[PDB]
Amino acid sequence: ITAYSQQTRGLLGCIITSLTGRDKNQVEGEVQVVSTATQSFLATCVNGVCWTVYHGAGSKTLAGPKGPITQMYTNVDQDLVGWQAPPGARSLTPCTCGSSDLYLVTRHADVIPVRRRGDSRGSLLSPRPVSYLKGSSGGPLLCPSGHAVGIFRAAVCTRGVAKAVDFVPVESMETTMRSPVFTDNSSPPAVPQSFQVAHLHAPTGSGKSTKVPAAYAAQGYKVLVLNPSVAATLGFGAYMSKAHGIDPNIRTGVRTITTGAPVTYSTYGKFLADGGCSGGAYDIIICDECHSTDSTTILGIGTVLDQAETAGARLVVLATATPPGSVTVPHPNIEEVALSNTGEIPFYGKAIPIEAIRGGRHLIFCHSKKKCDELAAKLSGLGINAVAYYRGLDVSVIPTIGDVVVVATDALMTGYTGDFDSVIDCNTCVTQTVDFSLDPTFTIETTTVPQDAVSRSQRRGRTGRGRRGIYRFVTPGERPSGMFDSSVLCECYDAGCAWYELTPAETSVRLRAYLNTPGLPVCQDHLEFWESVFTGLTHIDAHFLSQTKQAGDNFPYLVAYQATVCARAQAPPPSWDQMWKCLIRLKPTLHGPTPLLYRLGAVQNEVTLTHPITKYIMACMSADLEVVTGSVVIVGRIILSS
Amino acid sequence: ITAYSQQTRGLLGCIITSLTGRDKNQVEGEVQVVSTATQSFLATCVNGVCWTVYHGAGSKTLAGPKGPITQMYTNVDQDLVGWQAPPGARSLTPCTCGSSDLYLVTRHADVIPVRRRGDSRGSLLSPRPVSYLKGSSGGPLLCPSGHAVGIFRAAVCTRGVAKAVDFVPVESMETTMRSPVFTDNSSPPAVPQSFQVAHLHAPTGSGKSTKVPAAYAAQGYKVLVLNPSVAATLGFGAYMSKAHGIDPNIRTGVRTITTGAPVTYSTYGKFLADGGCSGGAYDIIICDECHSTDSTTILGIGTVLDQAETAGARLVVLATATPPGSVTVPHPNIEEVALSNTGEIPFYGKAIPIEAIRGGRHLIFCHSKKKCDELAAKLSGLGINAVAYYRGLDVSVIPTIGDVVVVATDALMTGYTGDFDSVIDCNTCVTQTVDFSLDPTFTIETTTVPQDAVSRSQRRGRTGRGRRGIYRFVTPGERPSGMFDSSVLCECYDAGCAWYELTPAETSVRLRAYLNTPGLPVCQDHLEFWESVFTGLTHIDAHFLSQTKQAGDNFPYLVAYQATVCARAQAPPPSWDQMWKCLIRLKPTLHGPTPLLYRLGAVQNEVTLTHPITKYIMACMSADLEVVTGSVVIVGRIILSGSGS
Ligand SMILES: Nc1cccc2cn[nH]c12
Repeated sequence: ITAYSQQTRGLLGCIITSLTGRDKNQVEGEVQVVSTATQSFLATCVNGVCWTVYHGAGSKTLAGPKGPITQMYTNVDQDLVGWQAPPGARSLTPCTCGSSDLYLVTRHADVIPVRRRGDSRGSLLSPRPVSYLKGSSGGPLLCPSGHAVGIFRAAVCTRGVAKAVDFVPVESMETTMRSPVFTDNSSPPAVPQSFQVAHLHAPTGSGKSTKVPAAYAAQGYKVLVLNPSVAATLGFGAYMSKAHGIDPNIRTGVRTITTGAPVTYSTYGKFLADGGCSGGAYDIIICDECHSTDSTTILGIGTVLDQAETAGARLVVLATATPPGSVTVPHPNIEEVALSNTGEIPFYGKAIPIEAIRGGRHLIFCHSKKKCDELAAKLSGLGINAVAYYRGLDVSVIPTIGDVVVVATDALMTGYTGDFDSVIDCNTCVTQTVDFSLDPTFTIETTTVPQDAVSRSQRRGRTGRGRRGIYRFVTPGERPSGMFDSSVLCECYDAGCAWYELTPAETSVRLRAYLNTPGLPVCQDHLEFWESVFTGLTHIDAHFLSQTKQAGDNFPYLVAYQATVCARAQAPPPSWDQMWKCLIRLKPTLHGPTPLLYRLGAVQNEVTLTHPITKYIMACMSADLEVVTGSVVIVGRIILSS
Repeated sequence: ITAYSQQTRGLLGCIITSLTGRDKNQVEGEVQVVSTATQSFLATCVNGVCWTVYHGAGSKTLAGPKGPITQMYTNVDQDLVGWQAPPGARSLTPCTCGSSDLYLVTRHADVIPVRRRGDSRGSLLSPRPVSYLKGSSGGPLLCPSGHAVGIFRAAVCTRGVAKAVDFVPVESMETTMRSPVFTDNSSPPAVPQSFQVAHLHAPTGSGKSTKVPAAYAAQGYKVLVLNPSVAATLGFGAYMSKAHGIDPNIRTGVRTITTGAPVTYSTYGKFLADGGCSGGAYDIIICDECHSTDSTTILGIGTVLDQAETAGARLVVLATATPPGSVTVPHPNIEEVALSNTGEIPFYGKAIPIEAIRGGRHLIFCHSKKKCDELAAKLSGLGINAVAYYRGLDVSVIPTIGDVVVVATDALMTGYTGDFDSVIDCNTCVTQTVDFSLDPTFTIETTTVPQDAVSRSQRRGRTGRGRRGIYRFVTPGERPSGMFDSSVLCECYDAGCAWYELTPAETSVRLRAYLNTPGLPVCQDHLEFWESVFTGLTHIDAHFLSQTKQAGDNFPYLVAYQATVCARAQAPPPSWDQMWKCLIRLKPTLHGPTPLLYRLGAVQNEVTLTHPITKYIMACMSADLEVVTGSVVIVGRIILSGSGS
């Protein structure tokens, strides 16, 4: 086997073709070079199906001869998507009597020898920089006779150097082919004789956590409904009294009510604080909004999946309206209008006409609190009754009745339950991302990114609830849904340690149950890595943890812990911004460089790497770390010949 | 002073406008958000001129109402370009009363306060990560009255955090509108009465290396001609004694001839090996190919400029056909044919048709050693006479002579002087960049990037010399000419230590003369930093140095030094790549983690950071480090407030 590449499109063609969805050029080759606006990667045809990775393609259509081809297969768990190959497209054929000598074809048309080590793994005969494999996701692993064994999806790394590859095996594709593309998940399942995890995909208004738990209780079962929102959990208790004549148990941090009833509503956080499942307590457990990828929900759901069976439950329902891989569809009640540039109010490069928001109750989503304060002011500058809401502020600042423009972050989503006449959406969110930067250890960085379909649908769903609404937007873009960053795993161990008195080992068991359960949001498996680093964080200063807990910023454990190390070396923190405010009083005694454990923000002080905890975390970085490497458009091909 | 942004084009419109060069949207506001295909940055209108940074725009045209607007001003040394603003567009105007409280407008419409600290520097009241400043190049620094003080060009960094900003002062924009828009430099300068540096920009064949120095020696001056290429240098000497009747002195490694004549032809390397200017010797030094950004040339030219006046010369001539900022333009003898996907031979995503290269003598430029060998091994399969040439092979592997298709890297253009029927250009090359990555120290990475105007020009220029030629290519366009990376500064210090017995302080004096001389290729001024690193690299093993020098690969001092530190700790090298072959002998005795000094490639072994030299280099990374932050197209704007703050 040998290979070379042929480019068939340039920038301009690729953008035009991506907008229209019409690709006229004939699909030749078996390995295609594909591209979205943000990324380029590979697609491989097998058994008449053009396959690639979910983390590159998302749920996007493939531009084709008669216009956009919508995906025939999507499996977020296998990181696999497929489109029916356009008429007259070659296919590699599956490899059955497989060799251990495989060849990986990259986007540079290189043919890299790989030695197979298991269903999904292969060692590179000669290790290479991970940068060299990027853009080759979705290309084939070939057995010696040129038949397909799988498609490449991730490199396995030691300190930035790829030594092994992870792939989606051909058999998994055949399983996905023989799976039903359409499955009915809209009705509540019947309670089985032995334990089952089941999925409920249904709009908000189906009664996922009002009607369906009502109905279960009527058949004699005890039901626990978990929700990420306090305001929503509290609110179910009133509604269920009015609407179904059940006064349920309510468990939040701010407020608990035990009536002895057969239905309990809890936060995930309060469920965690109470130590998880009581044996005997519940028959069914409904995990509502299980699309939610915040650390408390993930840890919470992970706890239910580890413990439920053994505490006597027979049914776990994983419930959401926006499951992984779902796409934003029209809402009959909601008119959608792109923002233009003619308007009095500037808003993320577009404009809001004052007429759109003068009078009425309206919600404008902003990515940051700084922008909420900004817009809430510029709107009082024009005589609108505006109010900012974000983490920290009390929800009471939002008037329950009367005109208002609420300028809010996603904190709104758990603080406040009401709806609005309209929603205006900046279409972006602030996210955290881990870089394995080895300078000295890892970095957690905050970025602004394009929203995904879950965020778009949750934001838009603040209007149109049983009455007509308007959704105005800055951009129609929408990144793939149902994935989250390894930094969310870090947060889970952080919270396990800071709040729920979980050991890292204990936290691993729960997260492992989450990862290994299909049909939930997905993430790189880095449990060992993160467990290993929290295990060495011993003897934290109780007093520092206390302040970082109460200040309520992110990574209270890792921050407090760095504080601890700095304070025991009478040394300053990475910097004097608010992150390290738990240390302001000790300032005048603190001198020299910072013994840096990791980077959670800008580091303005000089640093030393000689602290034994820094050396422990640096040793932790030698772990195997699996990293990944408008219509989708074919921009070239890789022609295959030994 | 407050600001907000307006987006006026998306991706599709932006590509269409960059190709047509026609933009009808009217130009509102003072501060435009502009884009190329690869980057995005700012551009600020002052006094009817729309200004931005050379490192962003290159010599590119701006899309305007009637079509592409050519640049009116191009000053590579100030990193400043300017297009005549369309009629009716708003401009800012200079600050009148000299405030020191400044405001930087970023591409995000943030306004950050800056304290003026010099003609072109100002410190950030709140130090910020450089990432937040990227793409704000070309933005204004405003005084409190909203008037223009300069444009932002770079951030001064300690360990990744911006603490100061560098800007092009509004004076330098007056200094620029107060001069002619066209200059000559097409003629050899007359010899002045006292020392002067002059530029000569003339086509190849002008006889810039043959005809002009003969003239100067006719007037009875001693002249030295420095060239990067040993082949070109022997070729000028051999050409002189024939078509000119002077047997010039020749100085090269392979061949040195002292005839006593008043013309001398040398490479920059032999000149450096000779200890530069031997006082009293020459009146005129011609520095040919002063566009070359190889380390030997930069160091030679720098030596000439530091030493020539004090050694009694009256004229230094900086000579090239492709000066910084120069655009490629059609050559009347050469027809340029875009390759397509149709052809028997796959070539960088495109294809070359056989008919196009079967008869005659042709040159195919490929980016690497391995692509040449593959493309030769293939072409000789199809049955053509194909030889590969690249660094480490003999110039004579080429025939003189028969039919031939030579498949070469850029090494060709120092090793070999002949030309061809057609040239096929992949239009990419290999470059080294440094990354201040703190993992633990710095990284020198090799990447394959798009060629620049100089490279296209010299590659094309191997066809159609006074006859006819065909130039075939994979891609149009160029990145800007006349800029080189900080890694090249590192190479000069390395070469100074390894080959030319220069201490780092001495190397700094030569490179400083080069940076400070205008009209030469430019680079970020990282002299103090690199000097510090090399000053700490003491007691190198002479045997390892001698092997890395002879093997001919890059950074032989940095490699030998890492090898030295490893051998002395009985530790393994970072990997067992070819780069570390001077340690192969010792492999069985070497154990444990490598004391890593810096990253020159993949590091596969475990690493320890406790070695004293590692810490010393880590400490050097606290130095102030200045980093930079189709038609150009306007894709948005930043509206500044009219009253109050
Ligand atoms: N589709 C996916 C994206 C990112 C990570 C993972 C892990 N399994 N599937 C994944």
